[PDB]
Amino acid sequence: YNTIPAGKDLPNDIYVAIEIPANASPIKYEIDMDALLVDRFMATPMFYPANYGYINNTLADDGDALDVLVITPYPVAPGSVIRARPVGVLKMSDEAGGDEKLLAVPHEKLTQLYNDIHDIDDVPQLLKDQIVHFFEHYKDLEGKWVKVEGWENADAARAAIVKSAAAYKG
Amino acid sequence: YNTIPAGKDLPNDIYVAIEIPANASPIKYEIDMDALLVDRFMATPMFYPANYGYINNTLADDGDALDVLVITPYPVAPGSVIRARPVGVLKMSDEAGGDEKLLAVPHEKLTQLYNDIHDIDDVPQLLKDQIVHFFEHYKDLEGKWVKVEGWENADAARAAIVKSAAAYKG
Amino acid sequence: YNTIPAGKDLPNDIYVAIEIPANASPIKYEIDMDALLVDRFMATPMFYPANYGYINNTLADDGDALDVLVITPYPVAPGSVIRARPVGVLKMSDEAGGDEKLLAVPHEKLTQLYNDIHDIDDVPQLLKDQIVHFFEHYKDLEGKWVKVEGWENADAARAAIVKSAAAYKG
Amino acid sequence: YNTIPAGKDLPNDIYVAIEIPANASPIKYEIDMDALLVDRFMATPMFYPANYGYINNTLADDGDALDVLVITPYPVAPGSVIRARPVGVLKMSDEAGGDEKLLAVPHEKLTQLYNDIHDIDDVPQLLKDQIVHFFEHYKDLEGKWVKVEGWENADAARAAIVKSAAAYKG
Amino acid sequence: YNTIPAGKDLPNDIYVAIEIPANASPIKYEIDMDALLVDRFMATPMFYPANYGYINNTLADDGDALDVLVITPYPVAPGSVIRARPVGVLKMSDEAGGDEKLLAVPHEKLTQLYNDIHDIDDVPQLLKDQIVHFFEHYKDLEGKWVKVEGWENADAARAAIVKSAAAYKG
Amino acid sequence: YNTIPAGKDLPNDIYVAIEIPANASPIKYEIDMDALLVDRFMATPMFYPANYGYINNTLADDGDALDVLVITPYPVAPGSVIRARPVGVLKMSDEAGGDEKLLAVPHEKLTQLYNDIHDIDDVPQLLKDQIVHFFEHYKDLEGKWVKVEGWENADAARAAIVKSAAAYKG
Ligand code: NA
Ligand code: NA
Ligand code: NA
Ligand code: NA
Ligand code: NA
Ligand code: NA
Ligand code: NA
Ligand code: NA
Ligand code: NA
Ligand code: NA
Ligand code: NA
Ligand code: NA
Repeated sequence: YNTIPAGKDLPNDIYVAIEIPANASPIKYEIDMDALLVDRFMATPMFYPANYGYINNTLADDGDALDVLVITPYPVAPGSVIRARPVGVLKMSDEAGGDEKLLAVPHEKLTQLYNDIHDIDDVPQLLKDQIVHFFEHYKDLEGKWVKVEGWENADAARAAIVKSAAAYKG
Repeated sequence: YNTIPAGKDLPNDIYVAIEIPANASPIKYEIDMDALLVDRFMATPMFYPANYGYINNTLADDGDALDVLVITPYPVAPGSVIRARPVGVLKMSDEAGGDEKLLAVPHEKLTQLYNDIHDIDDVPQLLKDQIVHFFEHYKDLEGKWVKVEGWENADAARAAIVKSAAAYKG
Repeated sequence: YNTIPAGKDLPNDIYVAIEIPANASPIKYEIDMDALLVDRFMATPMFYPANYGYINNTLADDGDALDVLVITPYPVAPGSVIRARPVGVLKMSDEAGGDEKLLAVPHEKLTQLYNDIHDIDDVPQLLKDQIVHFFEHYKDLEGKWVKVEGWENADAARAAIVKSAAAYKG
Repeated sequence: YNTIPAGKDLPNDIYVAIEIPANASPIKYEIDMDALLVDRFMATPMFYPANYGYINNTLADDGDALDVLVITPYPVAPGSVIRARPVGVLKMSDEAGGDEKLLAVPHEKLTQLYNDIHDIDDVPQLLKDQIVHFFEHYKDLEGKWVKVEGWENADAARAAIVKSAAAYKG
Repeated sequence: YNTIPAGKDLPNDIYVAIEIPANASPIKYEIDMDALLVDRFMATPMFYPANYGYINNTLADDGDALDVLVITPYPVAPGSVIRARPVGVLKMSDEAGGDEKLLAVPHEKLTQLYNDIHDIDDVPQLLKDQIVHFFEHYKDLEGKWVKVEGWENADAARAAIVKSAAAYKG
Repeated sequence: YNTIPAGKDLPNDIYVAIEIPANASPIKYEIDMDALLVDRFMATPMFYPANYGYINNTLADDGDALDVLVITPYPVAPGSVIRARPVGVLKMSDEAGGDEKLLAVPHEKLTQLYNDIHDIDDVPQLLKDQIVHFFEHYKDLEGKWVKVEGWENADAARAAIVKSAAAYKG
């Protein structure tokens, strides 16, 4: 997992290592040890609206790799890697400070399904609202809290990827 | 579905017709027509912490049959019937007025797993907290709202079953 | 199953009794006997791109009830009923003569997901192409064959529902 | 469920109403009330090697309808009906006396997969051994016990169907 | 898999690499090659009552790493790692000599669900009885046999972890 | 994944690294990076009739490792390895030239289920016909095409493994 590239051509052509599939049981996996760890069994009765993972060889303003949600037509396996392109970013804050969750779709080479989704406005509204709801509430029953600020666009997402890839010094 | 009895011996020995399994996809089934209808695809990214259905031949102070959640070791099929016994009731309110969701376990004849669960205090705390969280939030993305008041005990649940069975005049 | 209405307000507000879920194992259920029968285990290694069923109290120009595919965000259970609205119809022929498979989305009351899908052009192209492919090929390994003609619009679908409801004399 | 025929042409062409799918979670459904009931959550950590149900309008020497296991390439839904043909019968005894579990395959009209399975010798040995093991052990953790005697052939199965259909007086 | 630590703080704070999820299909995975191998398709129609794996960098009195079952609210993926704490150990014998299967729960950091389970008496009786039944019978249809002796407590489990970690010389 | 052996004893005793399980969702995984990548979401509404992967340290006349389908009683996880033995090979062509898909069963040590399957004639006809159908059609909705030639026997499969293992120079 340490050796997966951030992307073929940052910031628009990235690899996301998926930790948690969309619509899965409430097991919060995290890739550590070179291993898929169980970080927690999520306490709230919720599921991730899209697959959740990160871009390797990035360092977010919060100390871990940059987080990314990837929309797919079928949930992918934990630990699998998906070639993707960013379409937006959700800004938030928690008990540990600021955070952002990018939103991405699979690269055109993987599927024609998202050929008309190029920026955050193109993503179905209900899915965005569900991602917001999830991040507002998923920690409600964990000493952990979350405040969600709002969406920014694909340029802002690409900016996050550039910043975080530059910050990585490993 | 019209012809399923409320129970072998109300209020402590009931039948619950299950509409929605625990931990299922967000399809909100309702038994109508003598049919399992799709009432809605739930908008919020949540799941029912326990199986959800109702007692036939009851009329809740809200116009439909009395609602009951049934804890089981494995989610049951929509449309199946489970012989159960009440252990508590969760009181709430919504856009249509007052409401209550009973909590029950399968009858002893079905499983020895719940032999030590006789009242609401005996139910695992996290499961209660998850049921509360679910009812507080499940309608967040639907013109529909919900305020949750709190738990009452097995006697209060049995009282709800008596009241609702008396109210049924069909 | 005999007693489910064709719809609240034909032709635009219908009920579809689902026989086969989208993306399911290759069991071709049919509602008979008032029962969910197994008609066949499908020989070809394919799945239905959308839920498949029929409108009760209709008689298609082919002798059985009018067939309808219903797009949903999650596959529904066999034997469940979904309130739906037509968006198009796929015309074809087989070893028994002409046939048509309507395409529908859930009624607005069930979900906001399809508020912008009002006619066949609004349906994602790949999904249409997959439905075509499925009907072209699903009988390839069964003495049964199928020739697919092409899509017609929501008005043509509504016309099929009117014709078939009129033809029903039961 | 009361109104499903025993078969198109007994004893070789039967209908089996399935209660429990092959390879399913340990929920022991039974068709009652015209309803799919949960009879028990099975205590032993086992699964049915083949779908399990019964032939309607039969009365086994044990007081309930004749029991039948149906081999299929994919587990079927509880409550569905499968047109089948008998290939053997497993004789046993329990806390309530003698019992027999027929073994059947889907009718040729449903699948070509079993065209070479006409009697008990033709059934894969491991599957037979697993069905034996299951019936020997499934009640180990329930005041209920079971002794398994052995297989008899398709003629003996057909004989069981004739006897049980004659015994039904409802 | 070779490089996963035995634990943060043996013997009470361990890592278990899971090979087989609870309630899964009968595929007996084993971690080898640095790979998840299929060791066998289990012949008996049974499932593991809890997730099954081992502690890395241990050597059991039987030649392979120390075996551990981990109770979780949802089955975890094969190949994932769970931080756990021992609560008991099941002693047995087979065709190759003595053996022991530890029982553990996830560490408090992963879930509050097991805060009241500190020793073997606190584990639900039926689950213990099912684990016993499984180990008594899972090899019934494999030239392989098993005799189960009985449970010992959390101190005995911790003793097994100490012994086995000391024995590892790799 | 780079370090998994081709086999214990080529050509009859091989290891297949599985990329795509039988009967799975249409995610076309490929093992790359030492990683399970998503190569594509398959456009056609089809599934693999048997698990699909490759033999490591082989080079097919087409530039990648030799492809193998492995029949199992339960689909295995992507990324798992199965010890297998060849029973036949399906010859074909595509947009990139000639290709072959071996067919194999698990080694006897893993299961007794295939003890009577030693060559291609012994494999169930419908399964062969489904594998043919799948390879004829799976690329129908992808600028990619496929022409299927026909089956050859277990000796021809073993010949393919010898040729491809010799060709590997890594
Ligand atoms: Na972050
Ligand atoms: Na919190
Ligand atoms: Na209510
Ligand atoms: Na609302
Ligand atoms: Na038709
Ligand atoms: Na045909
Ligand atoms: Na019987
Ligand atoms: Na017993
Ligand atoms: Na051991
Ligand atoms: Na044995
Ligand atoms: Na190839
Ligand atoms: Na093509």
